[PDB]
Amino acid sequence: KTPIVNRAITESEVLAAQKAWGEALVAISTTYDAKGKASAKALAEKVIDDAYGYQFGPVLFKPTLAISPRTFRTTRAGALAYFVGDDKAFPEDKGFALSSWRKVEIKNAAIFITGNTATTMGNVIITDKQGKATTVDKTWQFLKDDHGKLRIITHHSSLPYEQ
Amino acid sequence: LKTPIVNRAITESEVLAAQKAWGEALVAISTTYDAKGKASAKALAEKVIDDAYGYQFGPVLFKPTLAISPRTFRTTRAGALAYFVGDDKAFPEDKGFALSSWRKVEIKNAAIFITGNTATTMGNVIITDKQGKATTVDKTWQFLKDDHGKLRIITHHSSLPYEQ
Amino acid sequence: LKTPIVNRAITESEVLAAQKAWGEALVAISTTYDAKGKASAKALAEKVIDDAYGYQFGPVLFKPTLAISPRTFRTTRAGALAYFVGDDKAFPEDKGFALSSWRKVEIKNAAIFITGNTATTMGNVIITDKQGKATTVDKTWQFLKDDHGKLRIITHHSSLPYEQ
Amino acid sequence: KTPIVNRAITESEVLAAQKAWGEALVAISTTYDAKGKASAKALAEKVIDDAYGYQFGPVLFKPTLAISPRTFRTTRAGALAYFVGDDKAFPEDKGFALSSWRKVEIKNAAIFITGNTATTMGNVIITDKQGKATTVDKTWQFLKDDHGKLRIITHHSSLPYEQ
Repeated sequence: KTPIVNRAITESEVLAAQKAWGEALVAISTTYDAKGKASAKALAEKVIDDAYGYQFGPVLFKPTLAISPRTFRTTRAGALAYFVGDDKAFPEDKGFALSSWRKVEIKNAAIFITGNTATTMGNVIITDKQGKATTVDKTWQFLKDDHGKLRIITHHSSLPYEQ
Repeated sequence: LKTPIVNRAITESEVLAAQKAWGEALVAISTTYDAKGKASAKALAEKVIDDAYGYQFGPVLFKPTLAISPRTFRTTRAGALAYFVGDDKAFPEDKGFALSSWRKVEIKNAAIFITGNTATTMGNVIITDKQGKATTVDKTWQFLKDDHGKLRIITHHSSLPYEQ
Repeated sequence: LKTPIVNRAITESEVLAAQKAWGEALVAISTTYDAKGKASAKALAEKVIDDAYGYQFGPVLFKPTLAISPRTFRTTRAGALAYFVGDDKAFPEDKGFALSSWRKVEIKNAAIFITGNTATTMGNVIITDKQGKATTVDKTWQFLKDDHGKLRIITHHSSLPYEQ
Repeated sequence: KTPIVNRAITESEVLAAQKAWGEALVAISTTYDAKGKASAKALAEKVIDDAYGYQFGPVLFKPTLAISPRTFRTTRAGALAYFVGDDKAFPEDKGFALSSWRKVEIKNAAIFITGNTATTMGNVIITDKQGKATTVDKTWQFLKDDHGKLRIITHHSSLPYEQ
């Protein structure tokens, strides 16, 4: 067979990358419940380095609940603080992944594969141990890096507008 | 003499001009309404959405600030037009966002990412009306440089900044 | 139902179809000459170069097998047309490469590289004429997927394989 | 100022990358003349790893003088053998950089910047210590890697056709 490099992104990789984020989120919440804040922040570090692209510079991360002075988490620390708190630089961050998440559903409205990047926009539904679901409007942009792994370079999350 | 060169990549200069042009279009739609009525404003918005968005390519990932849950995502040109100027019983909740007598637009980017052929910005946009009332949104834009060298919006996530 | 999806990336399937279509065009130009004359063949090549090359975007990086040093690089549609069908005193050395009664085309890729929106192939192409004489070239192609989803040749380096 | 990642390629980087290849070629030829085959093959290794993209898989390298059975050097070894010989797997390769090169001129006919890759086509003129110039028709494709460095992923070189 002919040797082929493939920097492009398929629809399959996009949907895997998206699922992988949910696995990562639940793993943090799960770890927090069983092993406490220490192991879970350790976990979330390997997650953010794996799933995000703070390697390349700023990530365009606007988290659902971030507040005016630190709305955009362009730093690896900004993301980790959103996910697990415990960073006096983000006083208002209690740790979004610490809410005992157990299930994540991705509901895409549209996907745009623009060469070696891909963008999804849709809903994400995260449900906890007691069944309380939360719903965000979400835009993800993945970049396929030199090693063939998708990396989050844009992450805009917002609470659905209501009346 | 100069080497002939085709350049499909986007430059920072191109991105910033594109954000600027959007704001200029927004105020043009609002200003045409106040000065010429719904018809002339709706007509301008059609040319605007056709010029600055990429619906030609397929869906645009447009999630507007104040769209409601059955029609959160405006993947259709008619969804984008309806959000801006209302007047479409297919989108009954749409009063016409661009009709609020807007007069100034301010782009404060927090980060820019040029993926080569595309470019994403994320930051704040601050629009202010005839009487000086300012609205701030958190916005993510994605611009594609088309075969003709024009940047088009293929992604547009707007949201009210979270509070309390 | 299916998620609406815009796909600007090139797939291996798309690349191979594109190489195949070029060979099919080549034999169509040669076969139209033998069966209809220069005029009909030149007319076909115009549609061919317009369909399969990307001169619309600017220069195409076309270096043909047997072009000579003042006009080595055919960056112009007229250069590409002249190389294929001659008949252009602007390119006096051009007898019309596609007029040699070609009948079969074989693509043997050595490597394929999909850069996302574009794709490059490098390998051999073996074209054979009405009487069974085969010519082998070392070819590099670059295909761009245009806003309409059609792969276009923006790079085309052909060369005689080196000997002794 | 606003933080910005820039995977794109500029015209300036293309022309720098091209010059850098020539520097690399002359460095090998120069080293060979003063320090022999050992230091120069060592040099050419760091060059091919630096300038080429055999990291990502096959490079589309068709060298000027490669012969029918091994026309395409899709392997790091294939390139090194073209440049400095000394590899029983490429018997016919005497080492193209071993010819005491001193000057390299790049004469571009066209450049195509297709996002985060760029393609040049033109002439290259390489002249040796005695002034004997050699002229190739050359196509280069550069990929800007996760670290911002251009890498050769396509390299088609051919002797100009004559009568």
